[PDB]
Amino acid sequence: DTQRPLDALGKSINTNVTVYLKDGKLVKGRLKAYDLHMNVALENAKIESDEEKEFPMLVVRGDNVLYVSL
Amino acid sequence: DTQRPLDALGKSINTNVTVYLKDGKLVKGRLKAYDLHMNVALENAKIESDEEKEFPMLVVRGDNVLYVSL
Amino acid sequence: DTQRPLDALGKSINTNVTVYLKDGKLVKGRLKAYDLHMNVALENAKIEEKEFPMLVVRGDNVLYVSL
Amino acid sequence: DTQRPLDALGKSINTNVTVYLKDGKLVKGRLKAYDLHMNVALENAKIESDEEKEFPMLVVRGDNVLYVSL
Amino acid sequence: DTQRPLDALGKSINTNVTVYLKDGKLVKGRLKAYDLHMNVALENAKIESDEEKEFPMLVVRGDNVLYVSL
Amino acid sequence: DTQRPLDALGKSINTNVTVYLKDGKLVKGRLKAYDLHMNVALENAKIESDEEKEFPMLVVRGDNVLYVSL
Amino acid sequence: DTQRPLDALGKSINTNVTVYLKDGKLVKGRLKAYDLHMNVALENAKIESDEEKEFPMLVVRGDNVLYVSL
Ligand SMILES: [Ca+2]
Ligand SMILES: [Ca+2]
Ligand SMILES: [Ca+2]
Ligand SMILES: [Ca+2]
Ligand SMILES: [Ca+2]
Repeated sequence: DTQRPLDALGKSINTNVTVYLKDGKLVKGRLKAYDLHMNVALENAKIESDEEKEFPMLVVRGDNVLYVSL
Repeated sequence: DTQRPLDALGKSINTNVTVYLKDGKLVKGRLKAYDLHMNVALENAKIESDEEKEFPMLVVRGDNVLYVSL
Repeated sequence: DTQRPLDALGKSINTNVTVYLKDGKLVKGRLKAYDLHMNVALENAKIEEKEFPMLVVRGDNVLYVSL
Repeated sequence: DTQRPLDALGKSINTNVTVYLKDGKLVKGRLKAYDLHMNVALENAKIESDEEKEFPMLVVRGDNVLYVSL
Repeated sequence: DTQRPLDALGKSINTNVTVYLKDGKLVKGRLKAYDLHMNVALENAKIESDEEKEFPMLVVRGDNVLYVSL
Repeated sequence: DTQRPLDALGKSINTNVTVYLKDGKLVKGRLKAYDLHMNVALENAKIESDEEKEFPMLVVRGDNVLYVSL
Repeated sequence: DTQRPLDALGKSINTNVTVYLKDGKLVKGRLKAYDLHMNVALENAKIESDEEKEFPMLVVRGDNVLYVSL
């Protein structure tokens, strides 16, 4: 709907999304949940730098978000 | 309406807009949705300085927005 | 009314105003609309050419508005 | 009343005040209106960045305010 | 009451307090009023490092406050 | 539930979590409580900037939170 | 209660706590009051940086708080 841009997050549940953060971080992961604050829960998340690190479950606070690429 | 500046986003649904962000980024895309926080959903979005990177769907958190060119 | 400072924008609708932003930008343009957040819609706007038919400015960026 | 600090602005309506801003600016002008966000309307406003432009009418966003000298 | 920290401000009404600001300023003055945002009204306010800068009445926006010394 | 990202915190009650803060700090501890602001009470908590002290109870203010690793 | 993290502050009333602020300050004193914004009233407070200044009663604005150590 033209007035609910966060509904696009719902269409991406159980896919990999890229959450860009204000501080320049890129957080990629499997979107498990999101709310109207754009808080999100990401499964098996990875931070673009530094790499190698692995996050079974990551809850990202919405206010840190720049944009989400679905 | 002189009291509803965001109604101008409603008249630009499915057009190309440029969202200027507080950090200097320019995001161009087709406006699919917006809410009263100025969250916007941009289809086939593009950010300058990174040309050939393209985002099929970018959900932009309103609090990062400087202004929106319609 | 001494308690409605934003009514000054209502009296400036369809006139040229200058929006000063927190970053030092001066956005000039014709005021079409505003809200209690101080979001504004500016018609035929400039940032001192590069011109914008319609620019919707988010209120939390505003320093002050010259009417 | 001791629970209403912004009533001091009410006692200074139509007098000259100095609005100190977070960024170090000082704005002087005659106080025509204020609200509970500390938004203020200033007539014949001068900013000490230049002492020759008298803005007929300046509306200052309250969240930029450090303090107001009455 | 142990759930109303700002009631301590109430016990300092019409006495001298020091308001520490986020940016490192100290503002001293006689507390006339305060609200739940920690906006405060100060009579005969002085800033510590500007000895001669005197203010008959200063209204301080509370979101600049670090803490208040009573 | 796909609309309740913070329920992942409720499942992590009485387990060890890592709270990443906006300033780069990492706070690690046993999660006893959280709220919809992402305030969290952490028992026997450790700062990686000091991984020797074991604070009996740390209440972290959620507005500082970048993401929590669960 | 697992959804009331600030209740831990209520358990610490009239004991000595240490409030960590975002600017790196540590404020120690006896907790007399708190509220849901994490404003706190600290009696006979001390700041680690300047351990010679007494603060008989300090009201600290919650938005400056990093975490409280109980
Ligand atoms: Ca267009
Ligand atoms: Ca808004
Ligand atoms: Ca306020
Ligand atoms: Ca405002
Ligand atoms: Ca203690």
